[PDB]
Amino acid sequence: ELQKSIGKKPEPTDEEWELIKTVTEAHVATNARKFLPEDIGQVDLEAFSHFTKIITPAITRVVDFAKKLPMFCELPCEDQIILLKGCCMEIMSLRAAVRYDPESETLTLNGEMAVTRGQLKNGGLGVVSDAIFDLGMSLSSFNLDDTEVALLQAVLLMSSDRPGLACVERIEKYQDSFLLAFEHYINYRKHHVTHFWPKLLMKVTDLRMIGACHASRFLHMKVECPTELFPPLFLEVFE
Ligand SMILES: Oc1ccc(Oc2c(Br)cc(CC(O)O)cc2Br)cc1C(O)NCCc1ccccc1
Repeated sequence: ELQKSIGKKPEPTDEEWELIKTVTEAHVATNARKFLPEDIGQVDLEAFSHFTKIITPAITRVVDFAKKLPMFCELPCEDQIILLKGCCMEIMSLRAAVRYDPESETLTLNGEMAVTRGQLKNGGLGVVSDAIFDLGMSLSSFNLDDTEVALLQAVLLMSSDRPGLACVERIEKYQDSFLLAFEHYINYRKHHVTHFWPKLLMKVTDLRMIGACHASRFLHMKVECPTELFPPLFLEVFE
């Protein structure tokens, strides 16, 4: 914070280089093409089908990342549950968004399937599609590596704001540790875009929205499409 007054812009402590070693390994371990015909999407029940055939593995990989982080494993059992449930979609939207490519204008879902904005949207996501795309478009320019996505993810995971969490103080603290190892890692990367870090923290807000905006969306679907249509893990994590 005095280093912050002098504009010293520090790079990570050795102790911190550990944290970066782990989240990037946890992340690369679990981050994983085929264009889904313009045929599908163009509620579409066939777009519905194709995107829920593949979401159960996506969710486990997001869990497998949290398992690989040891700060996560220090938490009581009902708290672990609660975090995973919160960021599950948040983490998931980012993971897709950074795999935008503007030539085709497609994301890559689950690391295989390549969807346009209308295709993802018509399978039941509505504006939650537009949010994940608009985002991936903006992150085109930020040029994130596995380590930054990893840390962003680890910031999302450790969100003491979740309803019914018990170990708030400790989780918050863990989070500040990722944010500090993250900001120091940005400093170290020297990105050519003024206020890179402020700009990047607003992506946390937008991802937080998407997750929310997806839960609401999921209530509009529960109405018309019965619960029977939904992969049992998806249900356990979004209900
Ligand atoms: O719910 C979803 C969540 C993610 C999704 O795309 C993905 C998938 Br699949 C996986 C991931 C993680 C990854 O890319 O590895 C991100 C994203 Br974005 C597609 C749907 C989807 O089309 N389901 C529609 C049924 C439904 C569910 C919730 C709300 C509204 C409608």
